[PDB]
Amino acid sequence: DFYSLIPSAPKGRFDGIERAHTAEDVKRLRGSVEIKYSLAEMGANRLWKLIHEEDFVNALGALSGNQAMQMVRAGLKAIYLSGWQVAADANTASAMYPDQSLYPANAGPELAKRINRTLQRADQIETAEGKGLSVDTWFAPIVADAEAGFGGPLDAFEIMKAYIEAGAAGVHFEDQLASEKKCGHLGGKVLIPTAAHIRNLNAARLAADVMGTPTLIVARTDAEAAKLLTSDIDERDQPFVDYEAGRTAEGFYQVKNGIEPCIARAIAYAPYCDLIWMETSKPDLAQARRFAEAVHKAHPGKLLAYNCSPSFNWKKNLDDATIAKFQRELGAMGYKFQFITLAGFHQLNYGMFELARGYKDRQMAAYSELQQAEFAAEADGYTATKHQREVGTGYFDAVSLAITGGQSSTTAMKESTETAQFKP
Amino acid sequence: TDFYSLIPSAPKGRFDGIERAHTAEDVKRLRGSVEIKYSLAEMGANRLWKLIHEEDFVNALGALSGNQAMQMVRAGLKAIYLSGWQVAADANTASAMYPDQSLYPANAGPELAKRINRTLQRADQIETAEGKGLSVDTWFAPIVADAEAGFGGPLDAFEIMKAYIEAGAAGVHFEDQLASEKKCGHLGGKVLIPTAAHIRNLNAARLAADVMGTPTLIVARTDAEAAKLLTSDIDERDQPFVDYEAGRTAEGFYQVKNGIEPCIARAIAYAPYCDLIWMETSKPDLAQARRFAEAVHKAHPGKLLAYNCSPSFNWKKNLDDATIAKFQRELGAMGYKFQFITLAGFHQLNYGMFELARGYKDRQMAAYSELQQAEFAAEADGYTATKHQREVGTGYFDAVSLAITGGQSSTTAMKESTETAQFK
Amino acid sequence: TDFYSLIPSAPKGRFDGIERAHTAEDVKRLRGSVEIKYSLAEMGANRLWKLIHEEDFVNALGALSGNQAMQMVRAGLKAIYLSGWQVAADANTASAMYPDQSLYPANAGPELAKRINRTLQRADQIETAEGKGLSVDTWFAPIVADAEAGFGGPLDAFEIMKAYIEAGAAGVHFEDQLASEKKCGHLGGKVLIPTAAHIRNLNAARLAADVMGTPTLIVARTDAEAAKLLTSDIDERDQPFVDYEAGRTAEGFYQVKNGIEPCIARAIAYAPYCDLIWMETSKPDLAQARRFAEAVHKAHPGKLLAYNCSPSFNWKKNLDDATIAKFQRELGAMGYKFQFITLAGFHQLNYGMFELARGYKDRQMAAYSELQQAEFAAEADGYTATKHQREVGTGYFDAVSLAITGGQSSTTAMKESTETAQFKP
Amino acid sequence: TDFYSLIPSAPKGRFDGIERAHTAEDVKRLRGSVEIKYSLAEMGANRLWKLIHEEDFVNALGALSGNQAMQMVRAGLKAIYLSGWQVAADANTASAMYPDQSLYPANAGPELAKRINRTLQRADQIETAEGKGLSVDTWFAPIVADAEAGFGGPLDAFEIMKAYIEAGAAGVHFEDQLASEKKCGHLGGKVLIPTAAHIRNLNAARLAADVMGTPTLIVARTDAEAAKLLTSDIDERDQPFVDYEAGRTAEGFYQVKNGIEPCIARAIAYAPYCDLIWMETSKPDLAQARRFAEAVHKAHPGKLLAYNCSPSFNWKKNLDDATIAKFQRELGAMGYKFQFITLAGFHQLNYGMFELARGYKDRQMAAYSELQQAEFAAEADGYTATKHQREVGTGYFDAVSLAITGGQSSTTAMKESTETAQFKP
Ligand SMILES: */C=C(/CC(=O)O)C(=O)O
Ligand SMILES: */C=C(/CC(=O)O)C(=O)O
Ligand SMILES: */C=C(/CC(=O)O)C(=O)O
Ligand SMILES: */C=C(/CC(=O)O)C(=O)O
Ligand SMILES: [Mg+2]
Ligand SMILES: [Mg+2]
Ligand SMILES: [Mg+2]
Ligand SMILES: [Mg+2]
Repeated sequence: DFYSLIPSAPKGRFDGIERAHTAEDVKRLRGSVEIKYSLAEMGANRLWKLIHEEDFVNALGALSGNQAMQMVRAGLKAIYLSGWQVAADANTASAMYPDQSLYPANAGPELAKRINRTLQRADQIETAEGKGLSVDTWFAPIVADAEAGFGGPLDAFEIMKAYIEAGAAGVHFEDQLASEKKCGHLGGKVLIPTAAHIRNLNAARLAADVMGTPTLIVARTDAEAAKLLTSDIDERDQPFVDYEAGRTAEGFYQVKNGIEPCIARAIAYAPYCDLIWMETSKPDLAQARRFAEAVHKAHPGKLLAYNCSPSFNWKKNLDDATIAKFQRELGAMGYKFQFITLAGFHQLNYGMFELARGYKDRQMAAYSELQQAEFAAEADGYTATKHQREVGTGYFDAVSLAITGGQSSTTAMKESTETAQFKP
Repeated sequence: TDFYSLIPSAPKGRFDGIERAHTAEDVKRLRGSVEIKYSLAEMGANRLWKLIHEEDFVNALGALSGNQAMQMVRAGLKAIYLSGWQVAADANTASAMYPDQSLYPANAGPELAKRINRTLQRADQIETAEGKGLSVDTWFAPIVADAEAGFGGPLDAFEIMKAYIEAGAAGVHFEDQLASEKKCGHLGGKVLIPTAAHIRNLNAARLAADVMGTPTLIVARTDAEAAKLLTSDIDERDQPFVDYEAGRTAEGFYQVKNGIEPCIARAIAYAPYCDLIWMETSKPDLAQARRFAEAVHKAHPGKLLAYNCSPSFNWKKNLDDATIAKFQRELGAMGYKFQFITLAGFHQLNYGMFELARGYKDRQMAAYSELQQAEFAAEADGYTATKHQREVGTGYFDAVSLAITGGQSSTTAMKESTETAQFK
Repeated sequence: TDFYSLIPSAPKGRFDGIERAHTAEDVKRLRGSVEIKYSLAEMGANRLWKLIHEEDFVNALGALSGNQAMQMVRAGLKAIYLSGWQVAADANTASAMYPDQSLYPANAGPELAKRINRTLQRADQIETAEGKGLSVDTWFAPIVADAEAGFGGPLDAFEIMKAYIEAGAAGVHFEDQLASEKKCGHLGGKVLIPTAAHIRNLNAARLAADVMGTPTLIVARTDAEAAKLLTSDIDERDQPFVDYEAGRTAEGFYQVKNGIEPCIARAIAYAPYCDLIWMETSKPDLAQARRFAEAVHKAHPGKLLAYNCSPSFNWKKNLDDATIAKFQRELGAMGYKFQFITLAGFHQLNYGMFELARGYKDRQMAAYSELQQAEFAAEADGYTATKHQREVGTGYFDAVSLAITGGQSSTTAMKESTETAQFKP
Repeated sequence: TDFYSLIPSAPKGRFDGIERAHTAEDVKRLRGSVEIKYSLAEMGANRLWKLIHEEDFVNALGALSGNQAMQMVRAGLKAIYLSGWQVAADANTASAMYPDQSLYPANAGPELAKRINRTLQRADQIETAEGKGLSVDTWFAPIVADAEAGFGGPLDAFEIMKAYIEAGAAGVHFEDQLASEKKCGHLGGKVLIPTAAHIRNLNAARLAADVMGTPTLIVARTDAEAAKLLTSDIDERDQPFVDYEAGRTAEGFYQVKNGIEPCIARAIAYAPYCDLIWMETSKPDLAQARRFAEAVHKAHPGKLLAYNCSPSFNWKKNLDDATIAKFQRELGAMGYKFQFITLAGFHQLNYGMFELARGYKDRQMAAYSELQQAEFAAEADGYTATKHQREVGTGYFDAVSLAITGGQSSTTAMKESTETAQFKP
């Protein structure tokens, strides 16, 4: 069966999960040798534990390894990897793009590798200091964006494998047309048929199976706002097609949007994913409850995911008490993975704009204020004021000393200004 | 033929007082047979040259991403600093976190310079397409970039200089450390190379700029204020600082008397082979900065200087508020025309995300809404990234799509976006 | 109102007969506020334009590495072909071996074009420093490169076009396949997009060249000879070929009647929006090539055409030796002015190393010495890489070192090399 | 106390005779808190360890691409060599052509090792999915890879070792040259580092493997046969070879008496800290190879040695045909159990494409059809790449598509391909 093919999968991991392929297909397609993907195994099993043990798992979108390291240091238990942020400031074309699948398909997995490598160094630093870790683990699970798979089922298969090699714990795929892909909160989205998205989800599961990892799959539907559909071939989509409207010049069908096609698609996708996610136009607890209840009528207890999107104007949509309870209330509905997709972008850009403005106005006064804020945050667990230790200078000092039997004349920390000027 | 005919964009006087070990005919022999233009490198170098002569001083912050650089320019800063320390920490081509020891691959700095220029390019495209003029003097603020110790010998310095020119950097700095033992200026264990050996690296950088045909600026850095080791006493200019009583180390290094005296001697020896001179210092000391400038200007009147306002200093520990507030202005009057906070982008990024993540853990969406409200508040001072879809170019690419389709595209993004509906 | 003023290096008449969906004011609006030069793209596009109008025909081989391209130029070929199939096989930015289905990341083709131009650049630097003139007309032979199906929609085609221009490509080809189901021209299971949709891709590529300011050539390819599937019948130009009795597939694809007739129709529709037209074919057939050329020229007299001399054909199975020998010459006379063997680099690389490895297993150094002697024997025909230290620039970087050091370096490489000692004539 | 528990896949006796500067507690302190497996590195190192103790000798060729490595394995070679010279020439992460002087970025060699393993993985997937067993003993032939002079100091050697292990290399070689003046072994101007300094690099590499938990092989290389310069005389083991009367060069280098004697002394000093020892030589000379082996074996009986069968030698100028034919066999009996032609991939690629391009210029499709017919004729000896669609995995991805769709995909590629139609047996 499939548990034999995925040895690290915990008991019950695939309860309720259907597959288009067989276990014999997996053995036929996985090659003749066992290659381990340790960070993917550990991350997927830790993510599986967390979303079932916590009241909910909340995360922020990280655009760099350092951002992810501070998220874990502050006590967050998972990391979100946003394709929007990859497009904006962290992709393999070295360009700034809007969120339209314009960057090359390897960019997401390359960012996941960067994040895991930073977490790996943070763990090496603390392990070498010999006083225990300052966190439960540095290897918080990464839930990562595979957009619409960058093409067809074989493209979804490849990006899933790439994320697994990079050490991602879960990967999400959405029912948009890859050639017209959009941020969930932009106009002009085009859906693919329900069956076509199920093929991408099955492609992602086959990839995890042939890699031997229990990687989580998140199915996302964009049907709340999308008014276009590539094809009406699937009888499940036809009730929503406005036939009197005719097709667009591109050949797209026009559909009725809203929660109703999201519920239908979510229920159809449920056997083929581990969590379900519906993009929404507004942060709306009542709408979130309606979606959860409808999904759970067909699929009791199904795990759900919710994008707490910065594309919403929060204090305009909601009062303060609702903002404060929002994630707790979603958690009780069954949204066990909640994430702020663009948080890293907004933090990075705001923080540097304000520092640069203060620097232009007051020069070193502005920077000393940041440094003093850093000092004040050390009581709350912040450590990066001592930047030489933070990036591993002490760790590599210890590597050098082990190589040289203690005798190297060129170690870094002893006579550093960090040691001299940042003493506790 | 002289060097001005080989570098067509060089302004009058660009090379006054500059000496070269090679000839103009060497440059013709070594540059290939076809003219290749490096437009951004030309523009940046000439803008940097004008700025450092006309401004009281040019101050910059170290940027670790294109978005950080974009906000620096938007806030009104006139130049961008590219720190090799930050490349090592969070932005290199080995996708690892490193201490500042030249551990990452030699292409990483130039790759980051290219990312920065690409983000600025898109920022300029967005505003140009909107048709209301630029909100900045120029988006292409000159980049002064870190080439460390050249990543080997003179040929390696030659190659990294060319790579930075291709990436569009305006100025590049090289230091007199041993590449195999390179350190951050404020770490211990630095090893100097002979004065003559660093002059070879600087000549290699100048030959690279000459054969690329660009008036790229060269900054010569000396680490002799703190370095206590030297690879070889072969150069008679270094022998007066060698502690021959101490004998050599187990690795064969000579021990040297460090401090401002060997910095002054090396700076005066380097001066004809660079455009700015930089001495790393252990403390932010205006009296020491004045003594260095006065000594250099005795031998080379009017020589432009650079100064590292390093986060490796504990600023309030060394200086009172009045001295911090006047620090850069007083340095500028001494001749320090380029001043930069090397690790500013690292500290801003890590502090900001630690504090957001900590608040998010404790209070979930209340913490994010506080950030969003701060962003809205900053718009009166020029911040724009709250509208993140515009910021990354969604409106620009909407305009591209409309030009392609003669106006008939059914799938543009901004019109029905939540940004348009919720961020007025 | 003039595009020539937006493209300073375009020669007189470059855009005769070329239509654009966008205006010159659109270009000015979308190109940013500063002029960035793309010198190798300018030089290559203009050299390619001259070549295809002055030579009887320009033939090329698919190069999968800079070294392959260098030897092509050294041997006297005037252009270089960059194959996406070979990128997928052995030279892509996912570091994987892929079949030809647009599975690799969209930057891989431009990155290979940059590698090729960098190798040619070093070859030119070596000979320029030696001071005895070049051994070729130019090292910077124009590169015609594969943008497959644009890797998505028109904006993706726009982006890969810009990337190829930055990398210094001279011409770029785009095909009317669905990128999510893209195939090699000679595989089954190809899915066409509507005629109008491919015209949008071609216009996006022209807009990219325009905003970059370069007269880069655009090649339009149709896969309609063999493709039996089509995403949508929305375009009335495609409806005459839709098999409505067969119905749609489970994916919703329309089934179409493939062959020469839809190729001719699509080619004539694409012609105002490209510089060369190319139809993939199932066999190397001179008669079919003439029929396609004649039909296109009935609508667009003198239109430049391109032809894939594909290794996916079994050549001696299809043709006798006399027809093989005259094949490219006859095509050139019909108007096929750019002809290319797509997978030549793959077959040369894999055949050559299989045979060397087999001989090495059998006979060890005897097999390698046979290669080295063959290299020596080819020097009379212009081969130089036997002296591999010179070939990769060791002498050039010696000259760099000597200019840096005033002539007095203890660590120059060539003087005491075994190359200088053992490879003298 | 024990290193075998830290390296779980290490076979019994793997570290016999091996000394370490560091302790087992150092490894535990420096390796992080989680077990990460490096499966290809384990399998390759253990297979290479087996091969060099069971074969008469293991011979290899330098591969510059995954496709080259795939054909080496298909032809029956049992290991793959990865040359930094070839990385510099045509396969590095700066996308430039370089002479062999450590000019490219330090990640380039490991990136090529990853490419090679990925191609081999696809080859194995193809044959596994076809269900008829493999056509080779294994597709995962061990890779022995070039780490040059470590790209800096001991910490740089530590990092490049880890990168090769992540990429799945089986063994890695490090040489006693100054990284800032690094040369190909057969160029002039080499500069040695002190004996103690190279031992520190070797120890850094072993610490890297220890913390990664892999039994990766380490090859120590000495360049003292031709190097006439030395950075420092601080090590008393080097002082007997320093020409003190000559003084230091202008750069501060000591001048040394080169030849076999400093190679023997350095090799004997390096032996506890590596698994194989390699001395670069100026000529392919069996007598010098025997003198070196006999002297190393007087101090370290049974020590395994490596030998570069370099294309930088003019083989027929140095040696008669009989000596060429027995060369590797004779070296094997002396203890040279890993033998490799460093630049074989460069010479095969460049010679093959020059001769193809020359014939194409002269005779167009006749030249290519000759290659294709040669390919057909090589199929009886096991060549398969004439069917290029199968070779790169098109049939494998067809099977993936059919598994995803339960047999229903309309867009599979092989059934109606020209390969199936025109390349039938
Ligand atoms: C752009 C979306 C996120 C996504 O991944 O679609 C948003 O606005 O949060
Ligand atoms: C590490 C230095 C900067 C540098 O580039 O050396 C510092 O502490 O500012
Ligand atoms: C795979 C084709 C080439 C192409 O680019 O489609 C062939 O067989 O030549
Ligand atoms: C350049 C050498 C090989 C090496 O790796 O040094 C040769 O000529 O074989
Ligand atoms: Mg996304
Ligand atoms: Mg630095
Ligand atoms: Mg192709
Ligand atoms: Mg080498």
